[PDB]
Amino acid sequence: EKLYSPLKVGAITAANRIFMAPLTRLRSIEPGDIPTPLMAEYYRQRASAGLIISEATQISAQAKGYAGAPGIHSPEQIAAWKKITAGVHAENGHMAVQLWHTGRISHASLQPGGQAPVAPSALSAGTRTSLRDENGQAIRVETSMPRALELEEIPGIVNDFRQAIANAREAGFDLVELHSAHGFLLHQFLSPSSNHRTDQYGGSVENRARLVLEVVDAGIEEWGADRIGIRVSPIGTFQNTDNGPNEEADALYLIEQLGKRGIAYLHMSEPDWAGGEPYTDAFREKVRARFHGPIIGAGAYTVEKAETLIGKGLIDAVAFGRDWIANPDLVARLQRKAELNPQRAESFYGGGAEGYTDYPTL
Ligand SMILES: Cc1cc2nc3c(=O)[nH]c(=O)nc-3n(C[C@H](O)[C@H](O)[C@H](O)COP(=O)(O)O)c2cc1C
Repeated sequence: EKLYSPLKVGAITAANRIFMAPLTRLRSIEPGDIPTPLMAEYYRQRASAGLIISEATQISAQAKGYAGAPGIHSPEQIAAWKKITAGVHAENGHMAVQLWHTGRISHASLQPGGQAPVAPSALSAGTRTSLRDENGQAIRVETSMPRALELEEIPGIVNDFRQAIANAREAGFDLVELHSAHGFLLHQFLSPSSNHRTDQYGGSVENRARLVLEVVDAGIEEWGADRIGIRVSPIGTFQNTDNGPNEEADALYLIEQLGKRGIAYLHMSEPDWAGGEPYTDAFREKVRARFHGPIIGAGAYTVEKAETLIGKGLIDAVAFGRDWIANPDLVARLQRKAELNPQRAESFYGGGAEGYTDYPTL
């Protein structure tokens, strides 16, 4: 029954330990990347989660890499998100917004002026992103060759994250999750494989972690450390982007830096679901010694794996992804040991209510 006990996460208190991982569903209105009342119903159905982490959300127009993914930089996006957050809070839910810059995982057709996406270095992501075809449905297309960010542009990236954090507060979100994982811009700077810069944002691990820590510091000054969460995937390979040959020592450095700032939480995307060997207990203990706030584990999790790790004090909560897609009352189903609805993966991305808001409760 430890999974169902409250947990203080920053400035709020989650009602339980069963969190909803960020889940890109690509159902926003285009043009504008505007959240919809359908998305509002989708998140309202899952308000029983201790903490809802929204789908990844653009901090700016340049940050767009997925067609149909929402933003939170324009006034109409802010107004739409405010309706979504108010609905979750009315059902005693709590919600954070995941802010991302896709970086090199993007397509030129989605960028301002149709130009090349930006990245720490001009290196192809070697993977695909999702566009929308003539019918409006999601299609996979290889990512465009990115442009190396000039040193002069980096303060603009930090200001885009800061403004999005201020926008998140105006839209009524409880917390912010910086998306520093899964091969996107913040992770691209962290990884030695994707960061070949020779200025103070490349090379050493403190240089590779400089940008993300400047964003954390800007978020602390903008709103407060108890409002800033961060998601990392520092061990393994995600979307053809590995963490370099010194991944364990580089992960512990970044985590220690985040731990000193006393941020809201650390959300770790583990290599299990991505096809990799899981964390050892020795590594989790090294993480716990360097990060004191709540730790959220995600990726190929089960209730038994969550209860064991929480019992050992290695993590404080678990974030489920696909199980929340198909089960709007996942907390009640897990508590009552009930079976879960089958997942309809063909309707994960794009489309409308089908495979989105039409999953039944118990
Ligand atoms: C449809 C789908 C969309 C996802 N979108 C995001 C996202 O926007 N941001 C992110 O950090 N992870 C994203 N992920 C990864 C999940 O958040 C999480 O790492 C993973 O799904 C958890 O493993 P689980 O599904 O077995 O519980 C997504 C996963 C799926 C299946």
